[PDB]
Amino acid sequence: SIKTPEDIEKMRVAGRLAAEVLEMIEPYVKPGVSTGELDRICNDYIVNEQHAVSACLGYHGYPKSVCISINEVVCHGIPDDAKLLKDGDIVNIDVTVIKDGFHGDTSKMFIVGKPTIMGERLCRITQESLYLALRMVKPGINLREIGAAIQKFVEAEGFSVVREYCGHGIGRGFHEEPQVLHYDSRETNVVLKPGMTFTIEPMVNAGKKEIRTMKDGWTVKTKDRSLSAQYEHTIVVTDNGCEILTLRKDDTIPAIISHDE
Ligand SMILES: CCCC[C@H](N)P(=O)(O)O
Ligand SMILES: [Mn+2]
Ligand SMILES: [Mn+2]
Ligand code: NA
Repeated sequence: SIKTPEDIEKMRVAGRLAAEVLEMIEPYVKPGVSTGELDRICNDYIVNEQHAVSACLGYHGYPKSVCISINEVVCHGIPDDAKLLKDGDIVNIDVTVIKDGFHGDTSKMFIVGKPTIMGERLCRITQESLYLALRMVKPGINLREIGAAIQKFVEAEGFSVVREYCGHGIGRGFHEEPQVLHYDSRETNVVLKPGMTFTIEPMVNAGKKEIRTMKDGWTVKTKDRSLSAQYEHTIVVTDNGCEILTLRKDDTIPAIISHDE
């Protein structure tokens, strides 16, 4: 759908809160901490301080407040008090908050302790694939072109793109039309228009693109157990570009990307 200025302002607030959770949890992602603990810290912050609520909790039965995925886990990892972080781990924390009826969805990678060279490389390329997509967003561009650009870049840098999970429209609903694929698909044909709000959240594997879903029905892993990274931002298409609603202080791209001269 097409969001109104009123809707957009509310999404700015929800997006900002979601981003602030990631900025807050940052210093706690250390060797020795459990993902279950990281989840409690995030949830307490969201409920007690932001006076908001996690959109993940209860969604199709999801048991926790945030998704935390480690190394070969592609996405939707479930926080667990028994799972401790250790040196070298690459960790994605995916946050989705609901405030004033609107959603804000974002995630970023964190490397624990001493980084591994390929670990740093994978995360770097993944974030750049997101940035590349974001600098492309403007009315007139087709989602298929965006997905094609992401895939071309990722593959050009020696990695693979996960096909089964994608970005999505977002607003008063967690997942709304359209689907935002991170690769070139014949199924995709959507011309962007101002007012559309959606996410871009490429999942990149160091090895092959194939994945597998665990018995819990949530945890997704790379079929070859290679590392997988992901970054996500929620945006709104503007008259001549886009505006990132979940920008953080550490992002190396501005909130508003305009294509004017
Ligand atoms: C708890 C369900 C997972 C929802 C994730 N934020 P996404 O749909 O962006 O992977
Ligand atoms: Mn997400
Ligand atoms: Mn999402
Ligand atoms: Na991973």
